Amino acid sequence: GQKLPPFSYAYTELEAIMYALGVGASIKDPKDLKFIYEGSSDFSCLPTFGVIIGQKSINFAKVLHGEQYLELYKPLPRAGKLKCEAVVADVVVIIMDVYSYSELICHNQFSLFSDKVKVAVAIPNRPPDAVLTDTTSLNQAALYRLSGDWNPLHIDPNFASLAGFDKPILHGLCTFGFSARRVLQQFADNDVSRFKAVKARFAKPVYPGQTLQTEMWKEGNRIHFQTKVQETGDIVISNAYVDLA
Amino acid sequence: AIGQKLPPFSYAYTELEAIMYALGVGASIKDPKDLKFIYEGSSDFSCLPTFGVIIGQKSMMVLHGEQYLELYKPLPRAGKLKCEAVVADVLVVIIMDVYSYSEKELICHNQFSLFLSDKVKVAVAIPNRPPDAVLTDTTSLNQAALYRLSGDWNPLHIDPNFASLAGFDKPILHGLCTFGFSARRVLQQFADNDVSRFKAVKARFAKPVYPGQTLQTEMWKEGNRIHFQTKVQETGDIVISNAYVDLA
Repeated sequence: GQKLPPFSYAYTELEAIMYALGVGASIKDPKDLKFIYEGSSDFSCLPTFGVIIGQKSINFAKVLHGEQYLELYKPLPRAGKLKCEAVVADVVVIIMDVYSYSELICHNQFSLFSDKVKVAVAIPNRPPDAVLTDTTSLNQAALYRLSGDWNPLHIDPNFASLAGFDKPILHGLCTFGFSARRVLQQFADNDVSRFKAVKARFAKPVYPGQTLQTEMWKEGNRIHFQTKVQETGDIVISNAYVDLA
Repeated sequence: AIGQKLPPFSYAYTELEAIMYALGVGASIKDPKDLKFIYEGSSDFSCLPTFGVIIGQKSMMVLHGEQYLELYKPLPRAGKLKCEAVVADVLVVIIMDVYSYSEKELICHNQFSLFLSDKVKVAVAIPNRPPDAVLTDTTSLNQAALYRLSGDWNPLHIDPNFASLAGFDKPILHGLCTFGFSARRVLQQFADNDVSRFKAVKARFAKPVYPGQTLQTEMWKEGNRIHFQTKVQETGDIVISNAYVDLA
């Protein structure tokens, strides 16, 4: 349970918009102007941007991102500075909680590959209430990486092959951003404030250019979701959900 | 204030800002050769020549009528630069030269022709014969939304309101972005993506481009000068004229 070195994170609307673009937002949909244009009176930072805030963090190359959990105690500001504190919470597989403060704002629990775990959840046994599709760009990874995760695994061909992939793969957290972004607009009216928390488990890989399929089930204030790749039908994100208000 | 120098400023950047520019200007990993401008890990990693337009642009950040950039030395994959602006002359048109140094050494020179001399970098007419080559580029519906992250936040390129109220059907793409595209193509078509051979470019802006439209860069090789013109395959309108780029 060693309490890791504290780091800080600061960002402006820029880093925010950059995340939004790299995660799917498009001005093709007027409602998305809210996440892409700082001038919008409605301008908000996407909830999952918090994953990037606490993301500043053995053989790292031998590590696999298994699950992710984010909870927003308060809507993320359109810009700002934050103090973060990473604390290993449990343990092969290591679960590490990381809290980010401003004046507590958000909590991240990275399950890098117990009772201190934020468990994933099985999806309802019935056809989905709604399923939206998203077309990934051939450069999705090239753009999303600009938000912090520079792992060559997502852009370097040879690096990906030695790693075992036909071609570089899209960041797990990017697909995550996509689906989370869709749940936000489908069951919460793009109301950033109603986005309380999300939990997701990563499964099969996604390749830049493929098409995401986010399946959603509304069960009260919890929107269960699963993500696939309409093309292979593989499940890339499972037993996930997002709690709303 | 015909010959008045303006307050000196400085621009610093890393591979990030560079890659961000490249993406917003067209580079795509769909083409392996572009990995050179998108991946900092590439052993070949280079910063696109026209990125210099962003280095000396930080001054402005009226009509932007023409643009001229000369690279005295290949732009570094990152770095800090000191810039000095100066109203080269006034014609109403106002010509503003801005030089960027990296310590006492001069790196690039920008000449922004703002609309509203013997000291101006003249545009040049294209050869009177069919183009030697013409490559097309498909603009994204968010091209402007991404390119603006490189500094020019003018609402004209993204807010539907400001757009119209200025005389535009809908937001328009930055002139310098179309510029980046064509310049990028010339670089890969007649200089083998060899950033070092890209000496200077001159271009005149014409009709608007809307995010999503398809660019058509027409090129004529005349020795070491590649003349070019840019259109919008859809309307056939000329968006960049009498332009060129000198190669070494």
